[PDB]
Order: sequence, then C-alpha cells, then structure tokens
Amino acid sequence: SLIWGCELNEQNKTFEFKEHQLALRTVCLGDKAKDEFHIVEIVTKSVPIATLKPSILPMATMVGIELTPPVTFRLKAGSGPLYISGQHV
Amino acid sequence: SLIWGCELNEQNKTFEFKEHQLALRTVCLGDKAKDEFHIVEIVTQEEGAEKSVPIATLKPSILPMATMVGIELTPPVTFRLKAGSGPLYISGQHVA
Amino acid sequence: VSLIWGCELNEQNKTFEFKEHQLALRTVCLGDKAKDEFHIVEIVTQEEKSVPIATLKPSILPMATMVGIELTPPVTFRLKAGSGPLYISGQHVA
Amino acid sequence: VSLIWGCELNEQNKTFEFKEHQLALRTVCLGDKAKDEFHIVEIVTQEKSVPIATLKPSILPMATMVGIELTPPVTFRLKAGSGPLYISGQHVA
Amino acid sequence: SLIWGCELNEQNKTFEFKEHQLALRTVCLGDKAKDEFHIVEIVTEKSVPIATLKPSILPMATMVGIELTPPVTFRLKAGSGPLYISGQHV
Repeated sequence: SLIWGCELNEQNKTFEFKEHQLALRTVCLGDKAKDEFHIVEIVTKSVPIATLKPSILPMATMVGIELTPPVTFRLKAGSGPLYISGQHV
Repeated sequence: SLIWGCELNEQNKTFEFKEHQLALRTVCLGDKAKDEFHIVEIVTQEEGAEKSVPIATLKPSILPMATMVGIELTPPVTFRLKAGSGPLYISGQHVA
Repeated sequence: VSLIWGCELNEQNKTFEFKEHQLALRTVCLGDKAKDEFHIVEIVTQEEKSVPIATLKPSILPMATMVGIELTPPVTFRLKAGSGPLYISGQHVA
Repeated sequence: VSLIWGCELNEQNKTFEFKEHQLALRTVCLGDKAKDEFHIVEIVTQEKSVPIATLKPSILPMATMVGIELTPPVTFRLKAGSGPLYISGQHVA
Repeated sequence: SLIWGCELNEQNKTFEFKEHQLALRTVCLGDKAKDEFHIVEIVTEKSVPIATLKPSILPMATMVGIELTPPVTFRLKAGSGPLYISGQHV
C-alpha cells in the first residue's frame, strides 16, 4: 500500500497509471479552479466517474473503485486543477 | 472485473445491461445537461407488473453527481432516465 | 438470494411497513415534483421509537447514499416531514 | 445481535451518552425546524473532543457516517447549533 | 481502536501522525472558519490533496477506505480553518 495522487488540468488533461491495484479515494478541485463543471473519466472507451464544480460540489468521495493498471484518467471538461487521490496496492 | 459505464439522455432514456454482477460506483451529469432534476431508476418486473426503483436524483446547479455504494446487481437490469435531459452517466464494475 | 427493493413515501402514504431476511438500504432521493421543503424520513420501531435517518430538500440536497444500514423486518419507514415523493431504494436479501 | 439506535441533540440537551458492545454510526441529520446555522457534533472522551460532522439546513442538511464503530461509553456533544440534530446508528452486542 | 482527531488552521497548518494504522472518517470545518476554500492534503516529497471544503458550499466530507501507516502529515494547503479531521487509530 502506497498513497497515490495526480493532478489534471487544462494543460495536462491526461494522466496514466501504468499484481498492482489502484483504489481511488477522493476527487477534489483546487481553490483556483475555474468556477465551471469539471468532469473526470477513465479511459480504456471512456467512462465518466465524477462531475465537480467549485461553487456547487468542490469534491467527491470515491468508494469501491479498484483498478488494474494500466488506466488513464482524462479531464473531459474543466480548467482544473483537479486532484485524484488513491492507494496504490 | 471490467470497468463499465453508460449514458442516458432524452434521446436514449433507457439502457438495458444484459455468474455476472454489476457493482455501481457513480452517477454524474454531463456539463451540457439541462439545469433541471434528473432521476435515474432501475426497472425490473414485479408480480407480472412493472416495478421501477429510483436510485438517484441529480441537478447540475444543486448536486452534479452521487457515489453509489453496495449496489450489486444481477443481469439483466434496465436503467431508465425517469426525468431530465441528460446526459447522465452511470459508472460501475462488471465482474464475471 | 437478493432482490432490488424500493418504496415511495408522500403526503398521502406517509408510511411504508416492510414486512432469515435483511433489508440493506442504498439511497433516498426526492421526486422532481416534490415540494421545495425539508423532507425527513425516519425508521419506526417499538421500544414507539422513531429514528431519523435522512433530511433532504430539492434545492439543497436532493438525495443521499445510505451505507451499512441493514435491517431485520419488520421495519416501518415514516415521512416525518415533507410532501414527497421520497424514494427509498435497497436490497432485500434472504 | 443488532438494534437500530438514535439520539437527538439540541440547544437544551447538548449532550447524549452511549453507556462486548459496539455502536456503528449511520447518519447525522437536522430537523426541519433547526436554526439555519452551522451545527457541529463531536465525540467526547476522557476530556478529548473530536468533531465528526458540520451541518447547516441551507447548505448540507445531513451526512452519511461510514466505518465509524465505537465502544461504549461514548458521549456525543452538540458543539454548535440549536438543533435538533439526529444521530442514527446500529447498536450491536 | 482509539478515536483520533486533529485541527488544522492558519496558525497550525500542519499536523503529523507519528503495527499502527489510521483510518480516516470525516473532515469538517469549524463554524467560525473563513468562507473560502479549504484544502487538506497528505504529505509524504509528495503532497496528495484529499479534500476541498468551503463553509457556504460543502462544510464537511466523509472519508472512506483511507487507511494510513504512520508517520503521515496532514497539511492545510488552503483556508484559514479550523478544519477538523477525525479517524480511528488502530
């Protein structure tokens, strides 16, 4: 077990996590993130897993989401920064 | 275990997922979704009568997403967009 | 053996009595036509003891995810406040 | 041996004590007549108070507690807010 | 187990949790906290944001499945606080 995390933003919309297993914990926006909808999806086919917005819902708790690498996280919408936290087992 | 997901919207209000188990994880709205209440329900047949069970109510400006916990379903299961224009995304893990 | 379950509570039918079995709750959410006011659902048992488990409101918090709540029938769900409809979803396992 | 449990905290009754036994918390939610202000519930041990929830009628009327299992005795204190604030849980033994 | 908790604020932005495992339960703001975004991150250097709160938007958050092996430092990346973190020290 090793705490893990990544940041997605306008300039770096994608992050890839390349046995091993990643359990997600939270997704949250930076305080300087544009006040608009942010959507993070997992790409393998893309699957939206979270929709956040600073003035509406600044974060979300992920539960029971365990992924087998490799997995790519893409910022479908929003300027970010958007942080994803998890445990790399 | 295989990550799964579907989109429901005004055009396609229904998605029929057809030993297997589907564990739901999240429900979230698209950024272009109409700012109104969206309701997703699971539909099954009960006593020869249709029975739908609402599992989530979302709205862009109020609650753009929800985390589903402990919801494991045995196919076949139909997800219906009871209300809202969508798009509404449902994510889950399809384990077989 | 599991079976998806659910019920609606509203002004007209403020109560629903769910009559080895266990009911695991999953979510509580409001209908889109529900009055924009606070809705409170409570579980009622004889000890009469009622235990509030959720407070919702259309314009504030339209739904809630229930976790680790497993009940042994019989159990009654009562709409303490609000016009509804308020839906409760769960899994009835046996 | 599980038994649904619950208590109400308010301005006049800021404290409630839960006096092997285990209490698993499920939800915290405000009454519809609760003052539109921040409500904070904390667990107190001897003291040692630990805030576990911050609610407000017009902002966040309730919260789902997860994985919180307590060994009696435990005291719940309404650090702030008029209430009523309800705490639900499963008392097993 | 042993219930645990700490407060982070403008004047005490950091708290270090010095086999043992800390399971987090909730993060919530004090009623006197400045109405602005508060961000708490875990630091190991690698800092990992785990929560973004704001009094008038989202006053608290439930942490799930987050179990940590000491030592672990919690840092208030942003916000005046107070911000409370609750957990079970097993």
